[PDB]
Amino acid sequence: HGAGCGCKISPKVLETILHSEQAKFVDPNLLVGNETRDDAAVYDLGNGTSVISTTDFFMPIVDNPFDFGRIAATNAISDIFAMGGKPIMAIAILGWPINKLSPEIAREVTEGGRYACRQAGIALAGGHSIDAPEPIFGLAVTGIVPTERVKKNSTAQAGCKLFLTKPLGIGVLTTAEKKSLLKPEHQGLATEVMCRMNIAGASFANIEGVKAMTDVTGFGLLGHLSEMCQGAGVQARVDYEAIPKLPGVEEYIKLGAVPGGTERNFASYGHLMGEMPREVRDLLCDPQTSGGLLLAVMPEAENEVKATAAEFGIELTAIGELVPARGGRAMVEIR
Amino acid sequence: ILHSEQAKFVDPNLLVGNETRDDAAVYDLGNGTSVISTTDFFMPIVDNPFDFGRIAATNAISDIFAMGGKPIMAIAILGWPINKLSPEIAREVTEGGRYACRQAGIALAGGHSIDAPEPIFGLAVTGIVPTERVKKNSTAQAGCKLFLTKPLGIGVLTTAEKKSLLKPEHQGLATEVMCRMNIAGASFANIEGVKAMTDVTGFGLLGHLSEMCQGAGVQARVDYEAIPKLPGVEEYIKLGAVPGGTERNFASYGHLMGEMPREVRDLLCDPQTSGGLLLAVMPEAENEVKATAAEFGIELTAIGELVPARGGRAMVEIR
Ligand SMILES: [Mg+2]
Ligand SMILES: [Mg+2]
Repeated sequence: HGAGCGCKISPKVLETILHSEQAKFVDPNLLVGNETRDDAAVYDLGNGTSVISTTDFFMPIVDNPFDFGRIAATNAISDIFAMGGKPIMAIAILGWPINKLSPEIAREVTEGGRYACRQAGIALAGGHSIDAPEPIFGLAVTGIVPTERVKKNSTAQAGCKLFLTKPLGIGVLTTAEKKSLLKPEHQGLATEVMCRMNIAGASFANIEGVKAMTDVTGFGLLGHLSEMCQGAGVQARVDYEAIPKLPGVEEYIKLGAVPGGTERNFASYGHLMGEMPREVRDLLCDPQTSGGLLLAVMPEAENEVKATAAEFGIELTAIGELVPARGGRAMVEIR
Repeated sequence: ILHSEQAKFVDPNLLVGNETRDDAAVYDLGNGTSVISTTDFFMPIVDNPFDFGRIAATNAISDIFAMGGKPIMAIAILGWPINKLSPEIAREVTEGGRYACRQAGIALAGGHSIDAPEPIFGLAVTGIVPTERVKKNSTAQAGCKLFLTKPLGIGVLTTAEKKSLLKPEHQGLATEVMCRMNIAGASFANIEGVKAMTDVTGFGLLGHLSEMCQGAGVQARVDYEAIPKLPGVEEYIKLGAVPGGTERNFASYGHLMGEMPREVRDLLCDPQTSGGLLLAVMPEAENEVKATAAEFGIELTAIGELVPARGGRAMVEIR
């Protein structure tokens, strides 16, 4: 009943570079997981177990309060799964304009959060809330991961196949909802895609063959895959059609619903990409709120993994491969 | 105000603190170690950006100490009117936060930020405690003596400075008091006889005390004289200097308290942003608690006691 209060959901609002640069520097340690550019902190307990701490929150992406809460919680929890961790708890983060919106609605948002948490196997353990001019919801999530998984960090490798657990286009569908979103299966499909919890990541990390694992969110596929190629000093080749896509995204893109986030993404990652046709570019730069997992996996597993994806029923999309860096070739090139 | 969690239904363990209200969530790994998570965030409570950062952070970490935990991580919560206030102001607040974090022996590790019409800053903080050493706010028992680790009167000083009623001798005291870290909590956790512990923040001493009593099914008797107060907080309360949050507090729990005069009421219900630890301690451990507190430069005398419930919830040996 109101993604109407946000307002302006892109892209100077969520994690504005400017602000994002405030991680700073340091090395007193036990803290192995975020001192620099990272989106999560990780602390080694020394017994072979590390605690993960991660936070994310935003303004309403959808009009339905329950769904908004589910999605935001799902997105916040994804960060633990994408490092191959297990969430053990979560606490709510809520700003709400009480002089404007009733506490009933706010409760709906929170119940959404609680639902998404239950899907992750945890409880929403309370939280903190304040009066704010614009609604803000998210979580601070805590997790555990074996210390070996973080301390030995692949580093994907040349020869790796590239896999995607969710189709792309979330940004464009939500943008198409601004107006021109059509009634057909373009109703609620983006919500359903966002609310798929990345729970299988925790299992994917128990495999050696998979060299790199990240979640594709907000930097878009271009940004996340480019980041995966930056470490490992390797380039990427992607089949642009193998690429799982939401129903009717290209129609919405060529008809013009592209969030400003994609532009911000192109300004950041565009030089790493070949010169590309506008619609394709808008697809690759599309921020994915609560997107899926990008996997860099090699053959000795092409199936072991695959199995697993099947066990969680996600299975699964091959979009391309990783090649050793060669000259004159783009870091990520599209075919 | 909020109440927005719980709920209808539920999921369970090994969540130890939750969900009624304790200061922080705690989860039991079966290895003798529990993990604590808490978050807190605010709109600016002072002019100085750096000190605002310092204070919001101190307040957020306080809840780990109230559980008797040791802080390990902190992550920033920030929202900022990028078209209104400068990013350099933001870095100053953040720097306040990093400094406070360092005072708790931890790094401020990244965070999340958004554009928000009004400035908001706080932390999500993570801590650890041996499982059997957790100190909930609800586990007190009759016979306990009460202790308080910071003197009262923060709100009255903040509003006296806001109303230009602050005497020159008192400049910046409230800020220094606020920025004192509740680190002693992590040591009180080692005392078997410390039955319960919480922090006094903004709900007022009487509010948090009421939470202890409700939680434990007991009642309290407090001695107004014995309660540590900030210099000229009494005098500043007379012709206050009595912030609007105070009457919100007395509206909330006032029906649970005995008769007390205007000024007394106003001091005891006064919001303390980032205030002291409030402890319930069995007589056998009193000594240890006082000596442990002494290590951290805190001199302690009982402010009252916990008795079996009969009459009104908290009574003041008023004055
Ligand atoms: Mg992520
Ligand atoms: Mg507290």
